[PDB]
Amino acid sequence: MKSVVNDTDGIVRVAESVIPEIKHQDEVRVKIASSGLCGSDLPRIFKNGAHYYPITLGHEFSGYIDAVGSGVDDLHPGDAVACVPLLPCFTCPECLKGFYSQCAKYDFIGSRRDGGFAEYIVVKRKNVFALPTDMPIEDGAFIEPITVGLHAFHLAQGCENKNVIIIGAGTIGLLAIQCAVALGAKSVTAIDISSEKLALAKSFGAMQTFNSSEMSAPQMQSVLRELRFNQLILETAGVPQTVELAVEIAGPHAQLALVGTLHQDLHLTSATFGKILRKELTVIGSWMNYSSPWPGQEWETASRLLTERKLSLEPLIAHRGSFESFAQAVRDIARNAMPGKVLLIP
Amino acid sequence: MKSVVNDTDGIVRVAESVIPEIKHQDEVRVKIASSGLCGSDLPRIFKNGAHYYPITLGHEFSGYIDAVGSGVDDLHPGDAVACVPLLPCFTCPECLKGFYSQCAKYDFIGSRRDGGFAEYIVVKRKNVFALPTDMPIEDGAFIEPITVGLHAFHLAQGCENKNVIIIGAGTIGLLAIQCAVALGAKSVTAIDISSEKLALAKSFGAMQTFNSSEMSAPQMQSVLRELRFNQLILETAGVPQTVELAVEIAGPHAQLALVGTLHQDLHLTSATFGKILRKELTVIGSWMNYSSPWPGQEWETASRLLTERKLSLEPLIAHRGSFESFAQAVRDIARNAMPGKVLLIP
Ligand SMILES: [Zn+2]
Ligand SMILES: [Zn+2]
Ligand SMILES: [Zn+2]
Ligand SMILES: [Zn+2]
Ligand SMILES: [Zn+2]
Repeated sequence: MKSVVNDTDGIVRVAESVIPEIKHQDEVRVKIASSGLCGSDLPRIFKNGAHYYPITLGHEFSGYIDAVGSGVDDLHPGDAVACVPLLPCFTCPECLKGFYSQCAKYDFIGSRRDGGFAEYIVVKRKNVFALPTDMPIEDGAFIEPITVGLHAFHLAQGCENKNVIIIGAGTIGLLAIQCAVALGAKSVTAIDISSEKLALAKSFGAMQTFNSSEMSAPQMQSVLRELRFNQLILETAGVPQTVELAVEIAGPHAQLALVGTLHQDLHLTSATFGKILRKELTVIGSWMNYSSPWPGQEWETASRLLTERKLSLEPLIAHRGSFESFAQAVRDIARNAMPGKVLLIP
Repeated sequence: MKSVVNDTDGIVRVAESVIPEIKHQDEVRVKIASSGLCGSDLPRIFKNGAHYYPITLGHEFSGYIDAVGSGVDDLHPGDAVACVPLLPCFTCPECLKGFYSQCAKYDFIGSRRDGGFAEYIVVKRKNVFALPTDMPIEDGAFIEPITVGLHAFHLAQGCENKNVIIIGAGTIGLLAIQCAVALGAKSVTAIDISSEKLALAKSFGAMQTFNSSEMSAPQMQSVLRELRFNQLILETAGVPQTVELAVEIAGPHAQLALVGTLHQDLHLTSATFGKILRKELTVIGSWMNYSSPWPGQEWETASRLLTERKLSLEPLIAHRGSFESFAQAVRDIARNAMPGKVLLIP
């Protein structure tokens, strides 16, 4: 079987190895139909970090069950499934309350482990989610990134009838916009520094857009005045300025979902911190994309949205193709400012 | 009649005046029986603080109705009342939704207008709260500071069955410990730099205490391992070190209630910020102490807790006395802060 696997930075192109076999009673073998390249998995791509180089990443994929272990009785060869990349222990106190993302002894396909840039992969039954037969199988690669946004909505007890504001017009943010619209948000606002990404956001249903390199927070809040109640704000950009921005624009009692991780420190003036208290904001930390019963309602919702064709994925796709046309992957538009998702389609 | 008048630069003085008359149909005149000094006034005395000078502070008092205006139906001379010092406009969109503390055109007794360090005061009907006639009237001066902690509990949807952690053992925090014990927290933990204040906290029912000048956040989080679920953390100290501390010790999905205002900027590492997300904390900004119906459930609860005598106020009282043992007692703060509450009794 062919594959796409890397090591200490700078190398790739395509490899060739033996098909994995089921080695445990609760494993399945998946024949991969679609597997996508994410920004999380990125800067191990050459930004290093020990880890064992060895082996490669890839946690956003779908395909069909090829074989199941002697202990698997709820899945058969040919069943459509998507990857559920996290593997919690399922038995610790955090796991028993459905806090899978707070499990101390986690595991992760395409990170801790390895994931799916190959024709086949063997994983635990718990790491696959059965898909509707009516779901286009290649859109299964988007379920995991869709659930990132849905899990924030879930933590905020839903986006329905709320004035949703998405900060950051990356793939996750763009999917959140489409989901918010599909899920009955009163309104959807997108904020980003790129006018092209905002144009994309508007085509996805964001009724208005703010360019944060052109508008100040006061100007934004002024325009938001009609929509200042029942806000649900998603910070997806993961930069200090946009966390600060979210607090400054926020209406009375807004919910503020933090989905983006920071890599720089956050400096809040006394004034800005004071606004958290004065507006009585609720700031909600969001981590990964799971809830109980495992893997969570987010996965059902994403699945449902994708089968009933509520989402537009083509504009989020920078590339489709088989191994040869994906061994491609890496070229040199540099390592990022990514157009969009890059798909492997065996 | 006498009063306590604050001028600029720490100047405190006792003055003579004429008894105030009712000048509007919706006003009442209160015969003041007990009136206390708040920590937020301390900046308005020794560090500029107040929005005008000279000023009579004092938003923490109780008394008896002396007279009512022609438009007051539901109060009569002789009724015990506590001061409700905020006056929202009651007509703006925020106010209509119960967001009184987000009213933009607020009045405030002992801040925007002169307060109750005085023998009599005239205020709007809306600025008094009828007290049970079998509440000790002097304890009325504690209702407003009790409602601060109760408002934070309210924003977190209750402290019942939760492991609450009070950070900061000042008067606000000490009352919050007692309320949590009275309201049925699963456990109460207190955190402060003073071993004596923590001993005081323990005597109020905090069944364990952490001295943050001796224990690090990891040491505390380790002791808290058994109580790590369903935490409700109140930050009352209003310094950046304790906001950072609250995030570092917090268990999975803890609620963090921000009560203390910062007067320093807040600089948080990416790592501390990451923990908000990774732990999926919920951070709740708390402002003032009101809710609907005006002035809110908090006031009704503070009042019940006092009439039921569930709270212990004497170890909170640093000073009683008339207008100039009071004046000089305030003067003796100057340098630092309060050992405990200072009260004026006629
Ligand atoms: Zn990811
Ligand atoms: Zn676990
Ligand atoms: Zn800084
Ligand atoms: Zn106060
Ligand atoms: Zn108002």
